[PDB]
Amino acid sequence: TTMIDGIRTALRSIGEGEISISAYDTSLVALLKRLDPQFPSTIDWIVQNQLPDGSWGDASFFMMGDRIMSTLACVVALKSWNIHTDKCERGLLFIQENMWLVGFEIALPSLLDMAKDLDLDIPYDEPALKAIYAERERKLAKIPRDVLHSMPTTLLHSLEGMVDLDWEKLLKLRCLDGSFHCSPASTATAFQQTGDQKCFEYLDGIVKKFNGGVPCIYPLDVYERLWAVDRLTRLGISRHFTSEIEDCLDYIFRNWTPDGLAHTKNCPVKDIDDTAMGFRLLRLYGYQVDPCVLKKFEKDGKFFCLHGESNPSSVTPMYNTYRASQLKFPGDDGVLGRAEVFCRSFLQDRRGSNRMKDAKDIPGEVEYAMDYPWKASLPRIETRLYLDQYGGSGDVWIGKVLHRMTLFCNDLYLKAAKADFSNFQKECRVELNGLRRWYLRSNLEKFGGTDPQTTLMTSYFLASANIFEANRAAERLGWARVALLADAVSSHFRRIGGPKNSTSNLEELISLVPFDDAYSGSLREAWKQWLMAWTAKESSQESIEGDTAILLVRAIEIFGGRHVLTGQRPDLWEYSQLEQLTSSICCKLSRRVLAQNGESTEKVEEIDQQVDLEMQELTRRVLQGCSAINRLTRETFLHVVKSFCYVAYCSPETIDSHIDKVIFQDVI
Amino acid sequence: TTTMIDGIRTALRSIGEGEISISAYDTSLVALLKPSTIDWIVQNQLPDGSDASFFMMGDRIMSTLACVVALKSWNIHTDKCERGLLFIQENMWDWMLVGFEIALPSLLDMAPALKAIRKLAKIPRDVLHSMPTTLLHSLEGMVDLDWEKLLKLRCLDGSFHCSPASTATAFQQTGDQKCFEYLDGIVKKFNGGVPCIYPLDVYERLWAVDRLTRLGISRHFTSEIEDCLDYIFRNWTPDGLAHTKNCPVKDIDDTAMGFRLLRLYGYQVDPCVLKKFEKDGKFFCLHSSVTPMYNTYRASQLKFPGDDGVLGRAEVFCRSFLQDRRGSNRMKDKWAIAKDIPGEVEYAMDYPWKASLPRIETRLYLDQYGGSGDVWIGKVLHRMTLFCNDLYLKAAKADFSNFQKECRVELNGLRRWYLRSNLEKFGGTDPQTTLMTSYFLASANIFEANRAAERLGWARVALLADAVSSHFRRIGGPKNSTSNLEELISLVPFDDAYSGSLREAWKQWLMAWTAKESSQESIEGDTAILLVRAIEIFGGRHVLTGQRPDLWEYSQLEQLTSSICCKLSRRVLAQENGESTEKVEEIDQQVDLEMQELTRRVLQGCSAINRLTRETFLHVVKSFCYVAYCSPETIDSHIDKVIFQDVI
Repeated sequence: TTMIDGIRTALRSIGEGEISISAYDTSLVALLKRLDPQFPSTIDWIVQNQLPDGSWGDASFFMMGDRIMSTLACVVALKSWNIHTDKCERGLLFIQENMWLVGFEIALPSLLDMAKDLDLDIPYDEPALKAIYAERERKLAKIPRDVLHSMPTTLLHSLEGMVDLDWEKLLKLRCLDGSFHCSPASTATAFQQTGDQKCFEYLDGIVKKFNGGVPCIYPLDVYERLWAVDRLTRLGISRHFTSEIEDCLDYIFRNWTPDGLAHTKNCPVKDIDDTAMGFRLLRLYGYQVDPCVLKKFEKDGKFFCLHGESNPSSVTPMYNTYRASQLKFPGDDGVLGRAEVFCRSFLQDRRGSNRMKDAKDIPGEVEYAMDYPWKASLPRIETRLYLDQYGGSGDVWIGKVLHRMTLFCNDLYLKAAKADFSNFQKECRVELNGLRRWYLRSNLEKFGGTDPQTTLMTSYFLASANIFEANRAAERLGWARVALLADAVSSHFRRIGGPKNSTSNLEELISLVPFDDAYSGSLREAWKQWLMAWTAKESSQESIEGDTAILLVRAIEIFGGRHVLTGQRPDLWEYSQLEQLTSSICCKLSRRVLAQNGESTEKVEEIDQQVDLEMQELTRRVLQGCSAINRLTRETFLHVVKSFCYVAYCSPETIDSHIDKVIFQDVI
Repeated sequence: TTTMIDGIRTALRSIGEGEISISAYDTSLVALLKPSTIDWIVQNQLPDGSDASFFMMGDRIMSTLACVVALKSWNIHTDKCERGLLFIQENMWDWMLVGFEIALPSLLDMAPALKAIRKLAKIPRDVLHSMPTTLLHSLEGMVDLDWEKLLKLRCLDGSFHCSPASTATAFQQTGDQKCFEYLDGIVKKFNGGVPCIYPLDVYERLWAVDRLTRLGISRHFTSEIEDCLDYIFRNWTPDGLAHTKNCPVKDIDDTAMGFRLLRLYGYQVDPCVLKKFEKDGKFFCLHSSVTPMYNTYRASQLKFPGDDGVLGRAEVFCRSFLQDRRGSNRMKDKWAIAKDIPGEVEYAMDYPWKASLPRIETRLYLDQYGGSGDVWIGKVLHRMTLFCNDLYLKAAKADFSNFQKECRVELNGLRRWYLRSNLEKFGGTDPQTTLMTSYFLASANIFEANRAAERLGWARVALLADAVSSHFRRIGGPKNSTSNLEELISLVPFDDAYSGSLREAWKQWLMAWTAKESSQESIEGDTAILLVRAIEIFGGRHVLTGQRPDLWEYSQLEQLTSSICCKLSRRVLAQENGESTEKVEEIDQQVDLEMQELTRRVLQGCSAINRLTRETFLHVVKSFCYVAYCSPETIDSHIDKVIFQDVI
């Protein structure tokens, strides 16, 4: 409990960003001379963050580009100000011996050229040096200088290595805070070249905000929120921070642009990674968002990361787009349709290859996203897996320096999640152990599977994988119980021929569900209808699965005790229409599992193609958080259907390997 | 409409010392003393010169003559003075007034049918001056009147037994300023003029409540009534109640009314206050007429098993007084004179508490309440404007009509419900009366507008029980049950609240058949439990879990109702097989016992079980009792007269 409050106070205090200080950008800001050093606290930061091998940068992850480039950039500060020559050469040793990332081949050449303007014994004569110094010109050539001055671009992030540019038409391109694409390095060098006080103002605040020392990117108010939400959400503890999450999710909605989302509010250049993350979470949490904001990253069928700079697209952004395409609504622009296909192909061509590199388990995160589309993504399934995939402090981010995200790439995030999940597994085992008794002492295993522990186990598991909450135990057990009766009864009819020869008064049977003073009567009425559905759908070809599901949501709605006001006309329609979809969607599923007869891949792929279709209009009506039906009622429909889909799209082998991994393979 | 209710309501809210009519006689005795009483006497004097619409021989004279010994003795407006002096000079010739043979011959003295008026010689002087007595009410015509020890006998108001008449002459003989204080107050309080007795704060209250309750409209004034019923509890004395708080001499008429109503509204009251009025096995009025014995008798019906025996003797005695007078026109009252005096008594004497249904009692009473017609016998004819009202009847006959109208509509809902549900296939041969009778019992008790859920649910649920029970008789028992009978309750309309526990209660009632079969015990006990359980589901009342004696007191109410109804369904069975009235009435007294203990637990107005829950127990059983103690011919007379004989 203390931990939840820990994450809460961290989220309530959300802001510009929790980022690690970058050694390179801090010393490059140290290089700015008094307006009459200008930030002696940049230097005061520098002296202390020296690693024992005499080097700099990220300590916990050793990277060549990072330890070298961060180390020397601190050196070019200490010696060019002729102070602390003790550590200055002590780290000059590190550079010499280990001489054998973003903007690396642009900021490093201007940093050696800057190393020449001082004296510093460093192997410039490196065979590795010529290969990346050649790419200096291999890129400064494909960049059109007259285009770098016309529209804000990703290049403006590396102006320390840029030579002889028109600042008259460049200051027109900065971010809203005055920064040059949010690099303090690019703004320091832009200030050495022009004294724009709004371009200074970005810099001083960044050092004031950190009491010395400055990161490699700022601010990142959007990226951080979006990703902190997705992370808490996947970890299953999102329910604890509902006001805080909906607090900053609002912020993302406020700053939605028709051109997409950037990593910060005040960056005019947008990227697909942030837009897809934003689009998914905004739609997932019930906001009105239009996916057409994506066609800004489509150029002739292909999907890049920036609007124009057709760079090679990385792996993580395509994952995040693929996920956003999974919340496809039928009324949406086709761009989301095209996006799904492209991103699936991108990640499939790469799945069978270790070319999944960009974080702890990025292939596992991706296998899931591809093997379990939305219709079959049960939140506890994803969450159990995600505990074994979330990197914690292990995740590192590739910027100008190696940097880390304090707020959402946290170790407290895991300790909290694995706690809340263990208590779920504990509450789950006691839950079913109580269920097993209930099943047996009812002469109820005589009906059902030829191994009723298996028909019980999956029937309880589905309900708990979806309605997993602490207190919602009333509903969960109700779902499991009613499910078992329905399975039992369907089994009895299947090997007897129908209610035609129902010798018994099997209406009763609900009295196997314990009497609640508010629950029992209405549950009798719903169960009566499921029976009445059998005798009518009996001597025909329509399946009953549609009505089995419809009964379920009816009970789950009786437990948990919310009713649908029926005087209001649109309240009636939205409910009555949700039932139609669930009745229709589960009936089509039961037709696919019959064609798996077992022949015609062409025919099965037709049924799948249209179930996905009807699922979209359901997913729309369930998430559309303005609809006149209670969000919990809407979730109840989504829960039942997803579980039905889950079952219909999964081998019994895969299904209980999940059961073992979520309920029994204890975390912590 | 409701307009009358608010009118009657504010009348109760502004209750106080009393709203009474002025007596001309007591008003004139202030002529002997002066200041506006004569200003009133002249102003109001009737066209033939002289009470009012009830002309009575005994006192039309002094209503008039005291106007003269006032007018001529101060000699003003002698024009009207003789305009009635002609009237008296001509009409000079068991229905008599109080203090007459002492207050009239002394009224003669200031100036042949009268020649008869020796009675003031049966009075003991030594007791008249030692302890207060009712003689202090009429002291104006007395010789040998030693005042030193009489002021020791006055009321707290300063009055002599609360009569201004005995108080004026007591002032000519002593200028006592605390006795003036009473007289001064009374004439200020009526802005001229004075009644023949004052104040009446207790009597007026006790009686205004009794009237609104019997008229069935008490429910409208629950806050209004318990406001002035509190006043009675506050002024309860261990020696009884007088007609005012500040009268040290107590009477049974007030004490019985106070005791009955107080215990009735759940106040804790002890009946031993009566034995102050038992004198050698007999029950006089002071420490006897008919109307007070009635008011006693009813008070005696609220006997709890723990009470002083004085209620035991009270019931037995007063029954004898009203029977020996039953077939006789000796139902005349010497205190008052009233519209339907035997009807009030006939009922109260034929139907005890166990069978006293509120809607029946209310219906009969609407035709018995005299309104302005009733007049009360004191020194003069006087009336109670507030409590002997004509508006009381107009309003009461009103919402009772609203009840008959609302009853008739539900009946059609029940008939349709009954017919379209195939339940007439059994339930005797003539279910149209099996229906009517069952709806009546529910409506005779739970008659409110807004309690309609319960009323219909009761009747519906009872109807099923008759249906199954008759069917069980016709086939030989639950031994051989051919059918699925749990499913009949789905014939009751399906509420999301009711119909789940309503099934459970019904399932349980059936189980009583299969366990109480193979036995001799009857099932009426469980049918009665079955009803009340249903009525509680419809009314949506639960028992607070945790408080232990709530559970206990509930479980005991079920015990008592089960016992009473089992015992009940044997008096009506052994009196089928005519087993001698002495043998059957051995059970009849033994039912009276458990009924008391139930009536205790219902009116024990403080246990943590809801008042409505307890009333539900009284309601079901009272209705079970009614059937057992009523000829079926009588019951149809009630139903026709309660629902179908439209008032107004």
